Amino acid sequence: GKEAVRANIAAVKAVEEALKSTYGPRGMDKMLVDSLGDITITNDGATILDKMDLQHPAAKLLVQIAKGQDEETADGTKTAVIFSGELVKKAEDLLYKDVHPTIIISGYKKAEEVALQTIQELAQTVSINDTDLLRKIAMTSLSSKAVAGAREYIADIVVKAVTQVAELRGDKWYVDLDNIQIVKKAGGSINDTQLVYGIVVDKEVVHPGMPKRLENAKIALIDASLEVEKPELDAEIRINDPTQMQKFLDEEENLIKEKVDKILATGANVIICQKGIDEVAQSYLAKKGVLAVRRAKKSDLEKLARATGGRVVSNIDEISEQDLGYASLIEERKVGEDKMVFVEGAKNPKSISILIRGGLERLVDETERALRDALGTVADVIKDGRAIAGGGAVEIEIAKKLRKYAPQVGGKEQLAVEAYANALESLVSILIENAGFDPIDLLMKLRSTHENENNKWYGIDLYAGQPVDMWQKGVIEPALVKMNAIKAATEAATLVLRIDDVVSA
Amino acid sequence: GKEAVRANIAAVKAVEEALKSTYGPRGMDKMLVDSLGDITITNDGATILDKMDLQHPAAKLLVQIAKGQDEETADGTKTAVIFSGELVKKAEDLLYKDVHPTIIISGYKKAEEVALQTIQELAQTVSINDTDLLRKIAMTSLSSKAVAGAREYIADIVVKAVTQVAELRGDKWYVDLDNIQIVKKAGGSINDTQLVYGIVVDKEVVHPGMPKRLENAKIALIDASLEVEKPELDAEIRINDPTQMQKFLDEEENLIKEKVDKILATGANVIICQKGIDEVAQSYLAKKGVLAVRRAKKSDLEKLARATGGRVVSNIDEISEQDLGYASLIEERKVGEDKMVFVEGAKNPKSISILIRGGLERLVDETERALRDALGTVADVIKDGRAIAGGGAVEIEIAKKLRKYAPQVGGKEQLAVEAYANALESLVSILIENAGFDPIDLLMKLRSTHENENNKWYGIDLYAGQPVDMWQKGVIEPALVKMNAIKAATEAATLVLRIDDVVSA
Ligand SMILES: Nc1ncnc2c1ncn2[C@@H]1O[C@H](COP(=O)(O)OP(=O)(O)O)[C@@H](O)[C@H]1O
Ligand SMILES: Nc1ncnc2c1ncn2[C@@H]1O[C@H](COP(=O)(O)OP(=O)(O)O)[C@@H](O)[C@H]1O
Repeated sequence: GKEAVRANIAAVKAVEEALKSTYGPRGMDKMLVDSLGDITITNDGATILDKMDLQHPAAKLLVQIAKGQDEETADGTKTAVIFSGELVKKAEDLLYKDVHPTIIISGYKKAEEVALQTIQELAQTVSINDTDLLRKIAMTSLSSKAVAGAREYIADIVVKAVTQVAELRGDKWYVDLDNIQIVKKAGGSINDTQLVYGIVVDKEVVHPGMPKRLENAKIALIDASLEVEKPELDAEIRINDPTQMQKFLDEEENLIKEKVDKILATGANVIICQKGIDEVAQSYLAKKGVLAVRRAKKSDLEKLARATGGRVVSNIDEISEQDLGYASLIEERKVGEDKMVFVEGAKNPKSISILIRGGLERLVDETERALRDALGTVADVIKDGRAIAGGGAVEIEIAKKLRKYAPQVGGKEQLAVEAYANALESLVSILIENAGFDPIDLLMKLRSTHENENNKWYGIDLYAGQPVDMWQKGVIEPALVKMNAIKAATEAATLVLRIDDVVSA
Repeated sequence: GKEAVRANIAAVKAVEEALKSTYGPRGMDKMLVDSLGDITITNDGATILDKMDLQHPAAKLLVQIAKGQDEETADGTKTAVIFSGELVKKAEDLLYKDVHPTIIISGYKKAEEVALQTIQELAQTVSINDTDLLRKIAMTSLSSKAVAGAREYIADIVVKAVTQVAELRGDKWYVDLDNIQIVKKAGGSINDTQLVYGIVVDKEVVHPGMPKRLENAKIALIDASLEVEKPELDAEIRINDPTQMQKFLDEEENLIKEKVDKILATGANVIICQKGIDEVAQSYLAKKGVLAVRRAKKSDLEKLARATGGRVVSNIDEISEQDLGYASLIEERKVGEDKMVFVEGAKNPKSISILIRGGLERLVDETERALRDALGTVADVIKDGRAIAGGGAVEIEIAKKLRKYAPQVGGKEQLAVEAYANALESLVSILIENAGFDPIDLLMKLRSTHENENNKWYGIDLYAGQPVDMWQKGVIEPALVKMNAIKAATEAATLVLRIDDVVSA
């Protein structure tokens, strides 16, 4: 009964109160200071919840549904939760009127149904051919984050980056984000960032006496120990004369050269690994004319593996005339400050990376967040093929269309549905609020400007304060992201109500 | 006297107050947070009592009778207890009137008798031939749990799954649930779950160089250590020259190959065990063309043992030309995300398994609960052969029929019986309550609609709020489950009253 159910609700409303002021494209920012001392300020939902530990079960339950939503991009999780808590709020008012929660559930379900198809039988068909459209959908996502200086630059990139990896595995597209690497290093402004048509390794070469530019390379992904073997563990021993010394360090030096020749046995122009490479073994590779790289996060070896059609050598005594990937040109431009290795024109085409350079140690970090989400979302538009105008446009519609529905739904459930609708408009008010305008004023002024059947795409320009056509202003979103959000929010919302009591161990 | 007897009752009523709000098919849900931090919300009685530690003796005594009821399925234990506590409540009112508890006992006994046969001489004869009926009885059980999306899918499965294992050992059916394995792994929705006509092992093959598909296999259930023998415990020793090394690791490697050949001595296409298999022994089995699996819960070896007509090899030096089971086709489809081994078309027909895939790490878990109970109950319908319409239909009947009985029973005992009846209707009110309708209103409106001798199967549709024919709406239950419940509840109920005082050590 009311006992605990109030608590869960409480907790949920609580989570809402944590993002509410950051919703919308011109929302606020929350600050986060690591215990280490480092500060990071943002308005990315995932981060605001990952870095913010909540304890109450209901809450972990809400976020579990929100973050681990139904798809790629992190977008809409912020909606999923806000809208989620709003249903809870507006549902609370129903319990006050004494309507069994089981009813508010059915009410919401039926409302969800309609609310949902109302997006389908309204969404517009977007095809990856139309490149001038995604140019917008991209900004409609990244323009939302801190970094809003010359976004067209980043926006444009994001579009090319995805269309590059896309495929048509049986008239059914499949964009695998893993085919894109993202590396970042301080320096200049964000305009100094660019996309490379191949993998990019952030780690300077091992020795200066090595080829800093190979034509038609044959990469050798060697993952294993490549340094003189400490021989102390194997043996503890004494020594007399210098005659013994020589033959000791000589063959021991020849032991590493063995692994090296056994690898060059495939004849590779370049060889990179993820462990410490001996300094004596460098002079050897240097004299051989090989290009080698020290420790390097396995995280990129893989992305570089299937990007150059090679294998990540497990055991050196097993290397094959094929485990080595091919390329076209390797380089090491000292871009920014440090020097990085490039592997442009790989064997595998659909495989590129992006290089972020925000400038400051932290500004760069959040550019990566925005970019991650930006890419994800764009890929989702393609994987599906439906896209609607964002701006609260779909909210008010889902509302109105819902109000005309309620009347017939039934006795009490009606109230549930009428509610589901009101809670939903609350969504757009919050959006207005953060814009700095009277939420009620514009909401009424907008839901009014939706009488004209030819305004479906009308929303509220958060800079001029007035209803305008969102679509014809470059503001679109994956009709699926803001759709799964609704399924999500309602899932959570009705789930909290389904709960009668909590007993833990 | 009143002294302690109040306490026990108190405790019992207490247990009722813990499930009451979860009774019925549209009941509430209770939340459970493990001390580890993980949360599980449910309305399955067993779980609500297992995960909820009660201390008072009476309570452990009630649940002992309830859980360890009289049969398979966990269903009705929730009834057994609620109804149990209701008799206690309504019996308490009798003590208030000063009627020795010994009398309330006899009262209840005699009422139980009648209440019981009233189900027999009223139940309808169901035969396993009628497959279109169990299609319902299954839903009448699983539709009750959280997972209510496309249940017809699961419901249908459950029916085929049992009829598959059923037997007629001397015109007396015997369904052994153990002949059905249940494996679960996240991924997609629940619609992505299916039943396999043979055992299914959740564990990827041991080596990539092995046959991932054998025609007509001869399984070898080898339960024992299959890895190079650590020789340190056996011996501690020194070493000089490399001549000694070779003959050491060589024969030691040949030691494991021995066990392998001694097993292949039966000539098996596949061999799986429940321990760690050496990596060198893999290269051997790989070169031999055998399909082997690493550690695997003994829990499935057995289900796979008598499912393929083989023995679980205790000692490798004892394997026989028969201890190995036969099959038809083994496979390893990467269904979902990970890869699992299948053993379809085994030697033994009546032996299948079910694969659950709810999607989320927890959603999948409760689908297994619902499914377990769902299977159990269906099997019980067959083992017996009698089934009645659920929906409170039988309650009100057992009531009415009971009221006409009371008058003749006797002086005081009458009140006991009239009570036994009232307490029983309370059962259906609780059911109504959770539906969101006035318990009294409908109960009277329903027990009224039972004047018409042709409505016996009439109950209250918990979605429209009105008496309708439950039977003709696909709502049936094992006339035995809701029968043993009554025996159970009354057992417990009268047992608490039989107690005069508790003295512990
Ligand atoms: N340019 C824009 N003009 C008006 N509304 C916008 C614009 N961009 C996004 N929105 C609205 O903001 C809503 C929420 O997005 P946002 O606040 O960025 O975080 P999230 O996508 O995680 O909810 C979406 O409903 C959306 O249509
Ligand atoms: N579809 C239905 N319509 C009406 N009553 C139902 C339906 N399904 C089950 N019931 C009633 O619910 C009662 C209790 O079942 P339930 O609440 O699921 O848990 P348990 O079986 O453990 O008591 C049974 O008496 C039963 O007939």
